[PDB]
Amino acid sequence: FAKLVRPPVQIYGIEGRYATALYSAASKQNKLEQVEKELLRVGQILKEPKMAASLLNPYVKRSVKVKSLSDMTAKEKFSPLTSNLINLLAENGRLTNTPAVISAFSTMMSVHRGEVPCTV
Repeated sequence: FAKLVRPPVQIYGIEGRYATALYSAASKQNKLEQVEKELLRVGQILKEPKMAASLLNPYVKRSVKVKSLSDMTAKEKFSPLTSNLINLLAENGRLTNTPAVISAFSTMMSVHRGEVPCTV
């Protein structure tokens, strides 16, 4: 028993658009490095057992836990193109399957290089 198939998960659209709808502004600047490298942090933070008890703790609050995030946003890598996606990632509670959103960034971060007036 307990067979299960466990369908694949990594890319979809709505979740992938989150990064593309945040880095979209980042691209205009070229912070893909500060938003793609940062996004990688959110992935390791979820793998952290101790983090799971903080990134998903209903004991904190709706606007309280967001403050503690800054500590992981100003001492991890975030701050610029991730000092907004951080609150958004922990605004509704999408810090469970967020690692999938970061992956899309790697594919969306490569489409920005071609989507530019290549005259030089």
